[PDB]
Amino acid sequence: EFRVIIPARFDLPGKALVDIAGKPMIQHVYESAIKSGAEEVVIATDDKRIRQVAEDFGAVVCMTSSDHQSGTERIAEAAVALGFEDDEIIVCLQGDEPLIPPDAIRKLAEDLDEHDKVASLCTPITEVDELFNPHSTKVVLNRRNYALYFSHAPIPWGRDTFSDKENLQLNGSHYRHVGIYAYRVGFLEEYLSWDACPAEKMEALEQLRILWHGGRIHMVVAKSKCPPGVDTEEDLERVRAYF
Amino acid sequence: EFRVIIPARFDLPGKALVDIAGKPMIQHVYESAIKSGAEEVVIATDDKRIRQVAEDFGAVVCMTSSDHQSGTERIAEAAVALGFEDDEIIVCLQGDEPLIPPDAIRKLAEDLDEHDKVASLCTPITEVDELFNPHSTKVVLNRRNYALYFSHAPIPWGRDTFSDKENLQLNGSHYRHVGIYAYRVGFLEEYLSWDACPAEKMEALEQLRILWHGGRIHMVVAKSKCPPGVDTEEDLERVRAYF
Ligand code: NI
Ligand code: NI
Repeated sequence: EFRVIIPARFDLPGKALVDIAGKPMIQHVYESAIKSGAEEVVIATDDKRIRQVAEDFGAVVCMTSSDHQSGTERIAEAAVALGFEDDEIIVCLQGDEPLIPPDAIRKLAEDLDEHDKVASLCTPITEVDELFNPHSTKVVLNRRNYALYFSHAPIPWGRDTFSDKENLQLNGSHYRHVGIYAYRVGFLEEYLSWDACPAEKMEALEQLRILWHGGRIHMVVAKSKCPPGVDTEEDLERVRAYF
Repeated sequence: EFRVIIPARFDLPGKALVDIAGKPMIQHVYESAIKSGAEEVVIATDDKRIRQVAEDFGAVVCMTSSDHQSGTERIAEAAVALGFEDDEIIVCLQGDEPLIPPDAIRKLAEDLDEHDKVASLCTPITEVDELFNPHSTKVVLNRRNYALYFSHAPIPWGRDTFSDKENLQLNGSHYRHVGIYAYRVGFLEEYLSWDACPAEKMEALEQLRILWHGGRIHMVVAKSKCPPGVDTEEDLERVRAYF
């Protein structure tokens, strides 16, 4: 009823295989996908070392092309190689997100199925330090929970409050974006025809491409804690300290 | 073919009437509206001192209600009091913008007329200091120049460049929002039925309400220099120094 594809990268050098409490990161990610109730979970990678490690814990791996460098290109190649029909729901779960609640993965799939193109997940920001951290991605929502914008900048900005952080309390006000999407397979062909935009390149946020091209992304707010993922060595030590 | 309404506020105390090179600010604004080729230019205010000064330089003034406190409430009351038909194009020119090129005012009206709800104007940011100044409003555009978001935050954020401002060059990358809109009168009734949203209150940007409610705002990029307007005493001294 839905399938998970996990794009996993090697060049944090050796990222997908960094040890987290005994298991490589990609294994943690894979386990979250299984527990979600996905019909099938597949790891998509262009790296043979990642293939080896994932096959050795029993994962199905789709080897993708060194040409297809973005996560979504990988997903697309894998989705073609695996034979997914245009009506099938794919969850793209980034290999840098090892701590997404499995129920949230499923909820994301349900959201996209409930409504007749792309859904993604976010979580409340309650700590001022996280809001203002340029490493975190913020997302601003409209009334119906569609994304208006995604940024590293602290948005929405408190015109009269951000200059007084000691009195600043965050109360339903701000959301952090999680690296997971739900897409129908059909959408990936249209998506891949679109070129990049300046904002996506500045922010290094590929999802801005969808907004640039007049597309919409529906957001689901995770009920449960969704710890931030792992892109830096600081992130890795934080996540290792959860166990 | 289009009409300008200028909402003008008194409580910068005494804002609309601050002296700029011999004439109150509101007079400068009014003159830009006349030069635009507007069929009619009307000042909307709930303040009798503003009425007096504007009538004494020959302006038509619509006295609005002390209850109707937002600029758009003023515009709406004035638009009703003046008898504007639902198909008529209103340009809302804020009383804090004395240096908008008259050709840009007209271009904004044309934009809205060319396309079958709300248009607004922006101008390129070429100075890093302006981008990063929380007083300035930034706007992010989609491919067809619709606004995705408006903020005081520096957006789009340069993930890998904002930590190296000495090498940062702004090249078609960033836009500053100007306090001017074009609306058909018809839209104002729908607009006024909408309630505020958290983001509009944090940012103090009323235009976020339109985005919140799933509305769109088409942006025109001014060809000519559009100096920032006047909301603070710093702004006033800068603008006085242009003359
Ligand atoms: Ni507070
Ligand atoms: Ni540079």
